[PDB]
Amino acid sequence: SMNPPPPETSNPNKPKRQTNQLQYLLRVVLKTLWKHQFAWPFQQPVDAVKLNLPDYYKIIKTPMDMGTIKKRLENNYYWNAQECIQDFNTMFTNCYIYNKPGDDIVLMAEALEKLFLQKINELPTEE
Ligand SMILES: CC[C@@H]1C(=O)N(C)c2cnc(Nc3ccc(C(=O)NC4CCN(C)CC4)cc3OC)nc2N1C1CCCC1
Repeated sequence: SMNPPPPETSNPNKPKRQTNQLQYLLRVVLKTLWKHQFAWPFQQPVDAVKLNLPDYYKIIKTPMDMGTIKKRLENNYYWNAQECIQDFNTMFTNCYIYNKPGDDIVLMAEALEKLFLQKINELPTEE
């Protein structure tokens, strides 16, 4: 309140490469998390105006969400799987910083994180 613009998702200046890890992150990791029962609050940027939380972007200076992550993968924005994994981690950490521990939103993030960590453990060897 006001809302910032959403995170950048494309840069045609950035070099691009398709790898088996980035593919997996899109087609497996993002897809499985997106479809989870608890995914819906994490599918787009926090609208702090709509939610009437004017402090949200006073506290969270590195917002991230799965809608942004989806687009960055589509746009070949990431050179490395680690860049993408960091964005997921940022999304979770933001939720943990902003919200009271144990609140339902935190439990929802925790569940998605547990699933994300399981999929990351199965990240294919770079080929
Ligand atoms: C930004 C803080 C935190 C967070 O970290 N994320 C990511 C977040 C992302 N998106 C949402 N979204 C919504 C949250 C609540 C509602 C909603 O309609 N709540 C009803 C209000 C009336 N009540 C009788 C029934 C419940 C709708 C939402 O989006 C349309 N909430 C989030 N929260 C929550 C904000 C309030 C709890 C914590």
